[PDB]
Amino acid sequence: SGFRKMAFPSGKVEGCMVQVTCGTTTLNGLWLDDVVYCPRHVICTSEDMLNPNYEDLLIRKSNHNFLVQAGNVQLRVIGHSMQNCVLKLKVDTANPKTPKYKFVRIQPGQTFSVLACYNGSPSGVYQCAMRPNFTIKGSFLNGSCGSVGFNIDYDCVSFCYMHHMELPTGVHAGTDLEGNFYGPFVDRQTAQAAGTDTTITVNVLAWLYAAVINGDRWFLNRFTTTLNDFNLVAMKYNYEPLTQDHVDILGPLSAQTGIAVLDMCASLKELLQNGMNGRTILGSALLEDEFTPFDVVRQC
Amino acid sequence: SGFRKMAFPSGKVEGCMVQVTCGTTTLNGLWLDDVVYCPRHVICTSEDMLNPNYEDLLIRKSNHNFLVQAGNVQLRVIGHSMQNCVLKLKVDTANPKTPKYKFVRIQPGQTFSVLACYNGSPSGVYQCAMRPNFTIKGSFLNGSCGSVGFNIDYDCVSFCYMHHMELPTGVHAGTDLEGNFYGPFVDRQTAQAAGTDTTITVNVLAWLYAAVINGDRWFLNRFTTTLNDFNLVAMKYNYEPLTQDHVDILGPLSAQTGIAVLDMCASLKELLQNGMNGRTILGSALLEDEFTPFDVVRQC
Repeated sequence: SGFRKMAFPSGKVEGCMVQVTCGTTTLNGLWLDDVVYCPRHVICTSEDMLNPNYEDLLIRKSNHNFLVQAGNVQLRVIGHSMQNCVLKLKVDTANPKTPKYKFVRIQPGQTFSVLACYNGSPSGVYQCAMRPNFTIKGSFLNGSCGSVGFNIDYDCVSFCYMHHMELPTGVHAGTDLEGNFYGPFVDRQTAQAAGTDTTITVNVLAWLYAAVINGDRWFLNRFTTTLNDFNLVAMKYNYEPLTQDHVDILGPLSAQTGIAVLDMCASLKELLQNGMNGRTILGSALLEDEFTPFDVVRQC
Repeated sequence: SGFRKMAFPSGKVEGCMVQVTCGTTTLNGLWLDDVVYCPRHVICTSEDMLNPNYEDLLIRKSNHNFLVQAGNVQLRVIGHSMQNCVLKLKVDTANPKTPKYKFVRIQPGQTFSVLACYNGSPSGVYQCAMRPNFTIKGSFLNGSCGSVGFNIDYDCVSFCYMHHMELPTGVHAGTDLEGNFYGPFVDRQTAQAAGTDTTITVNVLAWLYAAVINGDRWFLNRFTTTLNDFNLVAMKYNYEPLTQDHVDILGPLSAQTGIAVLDMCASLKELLQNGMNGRTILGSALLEDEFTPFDVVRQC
């Protein structure tokens, strides 16, 4: 029983975090085999950030301009290259703690664990969802750049996010581990801002299933609705549209609770139209959208 | 920016989790130096759980009745003893991954990280608070017994909780690492239930400071209140009483935001009396009480 935002155990990732310094800038890097991955903006000065030409900035650097430290051990940089918005620093030592890993790119609506780091040192771990607008609502302070997001399945770490910057609303933007940004964001100084967002409908339904599994049933009803009628209500309340694949993905939770997906959609329609009338669901007074169907099955 | 329930990095604890089996019961143990700590109810059969005499049950056991596995390595049990509600299994191998550690007992209102485990295998990590009624609102399924709660300070792991059981409301009860239960709970079958709970007032104030630090200011006012007048309102809304020590503990956050503690207490009084009127604080429509002043300073 119970339901918490739960992150994956972070040990496998902790053993990969290092500190990268170039000039007066220190941030975090990810050390896998003999490569250290970090944000390329580590090579920029404050002035460089307006209209930086990273190709020119990187040609003016050499291996000795990058200081890499794993704990108290200095790692010798023997090569450097740029891959999209990430820097790849070849080092003379393969990380003996390298887990089985993969570089995956996630979709909006999916969740992952973040290991917030500062100066190569892990500070905390929490769960995040990639929002529909490609931003994440993380918790990051100055020096968190290079922190990574990941999922773990059968001891294999699937890295999906590297932290690059904070946008004006306090939300966060970053790339995949191949250095490709999530969303229409750039690693240069602009007035870039998060675009309009929407609520992840399939995740809200998954969370209602988790609530029913944990004994919250006040929002249930005998009514059902059609997918088309539910989608008209979703559109009115800025909720993502629900597809048949979403309905199929919710099958296992529907079967376990005996509540048809379209029956739960009728409950969600009522909650959007009437509110909770002072009641709560899994300790929340708002509809939660940062738990995927997999997150609910994993914990419930 | 941002504010999340954030757990400590769990690697140091992951390296201590083992699987303990006795009879047909498997649960988790904590392996530190050459001792494995686990719930003593591992030695009970279902029938044993009504009126168990643990002293008699443990005399009828021998070292070979305990199977301990660290990953795929079997650890030989060479001694066994009872300490309050925990069992201490002496093993022939000191854990080479033992961190610097301490056994601390926490107070109600304090927070800690939980590493949920199943069959000796870490599944996830999340933050919990010890409630005023000595229960925790965790996320634990069958097999989670022996999972531990902890805090980390400068590489030293302060273990404060071992999981023993789920109460009828879905909340959780356990002991400190010396085997002493938190609250009026026992490791035997009874109709024991969580007692009445209260809201942790000092934590709510800390969270309002975190909200102000992150740009939420709609609930602020020019009014102030006295500690005595605030305490009469706290008592009416089932909030713990606020003491001068609490006010002193909130000093740093008060100084950083320039909002006097009693000025923030006037904001909390208004929120309790009027509600939020459809607004939210740090993404919540409820007053959060599971972040301590230290949690806010750590992340903000």
